[PDB]
Amino acid sequence: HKKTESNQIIKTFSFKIKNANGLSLDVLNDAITEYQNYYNICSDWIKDHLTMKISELYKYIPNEKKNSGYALTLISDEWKDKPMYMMFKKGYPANNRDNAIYETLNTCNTEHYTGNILNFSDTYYRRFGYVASAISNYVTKISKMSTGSRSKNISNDSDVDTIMEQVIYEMEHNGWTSVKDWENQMEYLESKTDSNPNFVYRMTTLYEFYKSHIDEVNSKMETMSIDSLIKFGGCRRKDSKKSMYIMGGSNTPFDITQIGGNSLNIKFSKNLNVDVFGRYDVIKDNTLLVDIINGHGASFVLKIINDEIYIDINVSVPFDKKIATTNKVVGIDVNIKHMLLATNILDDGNVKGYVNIYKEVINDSDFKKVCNSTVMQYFTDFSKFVTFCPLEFDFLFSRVCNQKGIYNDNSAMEKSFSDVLNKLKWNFIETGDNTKRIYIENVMKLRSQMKAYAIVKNAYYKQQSEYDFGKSEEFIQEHPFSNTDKGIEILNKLDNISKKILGCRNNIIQYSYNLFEINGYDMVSLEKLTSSQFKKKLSKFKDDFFNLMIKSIHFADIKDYFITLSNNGTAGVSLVPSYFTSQMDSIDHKIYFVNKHKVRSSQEKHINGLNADYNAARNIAYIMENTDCRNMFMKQSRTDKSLYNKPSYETFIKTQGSAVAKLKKEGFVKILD
RNA sequence: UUGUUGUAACUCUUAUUUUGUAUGGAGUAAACAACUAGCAUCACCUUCACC
DNA sequence: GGTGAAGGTGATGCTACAAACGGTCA
DNA sequence: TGACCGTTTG
Repeated sequence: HKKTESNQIIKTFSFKIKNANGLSLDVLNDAITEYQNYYNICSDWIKDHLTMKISELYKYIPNEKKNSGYALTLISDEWKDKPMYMMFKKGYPANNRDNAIYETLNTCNTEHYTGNILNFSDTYYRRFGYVASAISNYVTKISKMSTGSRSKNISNDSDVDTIMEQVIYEMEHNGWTSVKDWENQMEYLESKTDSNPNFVYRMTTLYEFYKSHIDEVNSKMETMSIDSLIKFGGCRRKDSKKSMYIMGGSNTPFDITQIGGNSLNIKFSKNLNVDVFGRYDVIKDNTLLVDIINGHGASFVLKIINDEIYIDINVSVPFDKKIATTNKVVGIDVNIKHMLLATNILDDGNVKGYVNIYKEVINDSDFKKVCNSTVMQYFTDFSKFVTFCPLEFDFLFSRVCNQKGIYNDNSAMEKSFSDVLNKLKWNFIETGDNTKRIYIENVMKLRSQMKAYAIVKNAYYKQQSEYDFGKSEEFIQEHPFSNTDKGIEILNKLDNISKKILGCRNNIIQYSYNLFEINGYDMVSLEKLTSSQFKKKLSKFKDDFFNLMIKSIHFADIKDYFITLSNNGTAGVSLVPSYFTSQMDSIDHKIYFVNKHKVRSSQEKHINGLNADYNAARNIAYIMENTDCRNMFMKQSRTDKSLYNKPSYETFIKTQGSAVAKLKKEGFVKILD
């Protein structure tokens, strides 16, 4: 837009306020409410005029600004006879759109802007903060607005209705309005050596169709878009997000200066003068770790969290991160049925800083006397390779049964395993080692908090059923269980438990990543779980337990924290396909298709002979440690952009069918019995 | 100990089966790890009332 | 099995300005 | 009058 980043990243730091010179909690809350009200009214105005001629807005510009650059574009022949939503597209000039819409809002004055509570100057608060925020939100809504034409695979060779639908999809989904931009994209595609002619045939055919069919395709696209936007509820602003955004001017006074005691003073314009506690990553012993003094942006955010006022200062900081080599790849099978992070590393006892819980659970005198043969075999198999956070779900359910009074088979080994974990925690407490003790306590706390989350969420469901029963539809649809006092208390408990679960999971992930860094590994591989693949469903309690507590750990987000760690770390993270890692044999690297997930049936083991989780981890590692398999499946990320929160390598496979078709061509297939 | 979050040890305390190996509360206490945030939209899942 | 509300997760997209003009007060 | 800083324009 107006800020450009080159080999750098914009980092936002939230600072807790202290000595707020008149910026009280109630006053800031009222100011935030007024800001949200103004934003909502402007969004409503944008909605009500969204399917309206652009050149009609020219009548709103004041006479003294008729010769302005942006006003001329309003009545220019290119956009003279187009609906207003067309300015929220790549073709239209962004700055002209912003200025023209701001002028229309100011002249119309659909909300009586008499001034805000905090007495910010009008330019920032109105023109730059909320009007610009609303315009940017409507841009991000309209730009990729899919009229409902679902893309289909059999592509060009079909009927004329197919041609129409696919041309609409291709013009819209990537945001095209003009033929010139489309021709520029075709030139870009033809410049690239990697043709991929299968899609190129479709692209060229629909380009040729669009060449001589502009009038009716434009008319039908406009009609479909208008139809979609009539029933659009508008970019409304939620009331549960207490926040306010301000943008300073080019010459505005916005100075941040140290005031001793690891504190900072923020002085913006003339109506803002506050002090902030500081942060351990920006200031350390009165010394600065980031160039916040002379690198901070001109925009800040005032927000309230837990009835505490924060201010967000964002700074452009250098970010030198490269793609990671693959001289030593670590595969991680993220399946949380038994453990949390399976790994393809054999545990020979020479992994520096690694504690194997499974190794010292099967070597515990008290545990041997209780665990049956099958579980003992499970734990002997797991202990042979590196693994993290033993998370036996049936064990948590047995604990739930113990609490609820229902007998369960695993009850004795529950106490046994917990006693082993506590013994490990105390051994590491007395030994003085910090990281291992942190890991052990995090595993124990996470195990307890998943059960707590399940209990509290089941109680939430039961209480919602109790309160909602026998009431009118209007009464419950306007006064839901979420916003009542009992509901808000329950959701507060849920949020606390969720935060603690996320914290323990992040600590475990960081421990694993530190282990990988110390051991000399260079690359980390995970499945690209775009969403929870297990998100679909007396034993109803067990099923709900398992499902909601899959959802609680942020099962698909576990990779995201791995990339977050890789940002400042020295090991890269890749997202490999999640369609066939659990089915590939790891000896000959082939696939059993004749597929079906029921391969892992014999005592939690694979037909190959190795353990199922170990097999999947080995497959995930192999996807990246072999050049051929990477080139087949794995596309290196763009090194010209920023690698912050971006994998070093990532898949271009979007469905199971494409993957299974891709395997067959080069081999990698076998037949089951 | 200069922010948020997760993780200790130690001394008390009702309360909580709407966190019973855990949490709220009071006191004390230290090292180690992460932290790009805001706003809007879309998709999906779950629960609940209804048929 | 869907229609509505709520909760949440996951993904996406804009955005975090630069330079010039003009009002005002020492 | 020049010098901050709120306002207007790409």
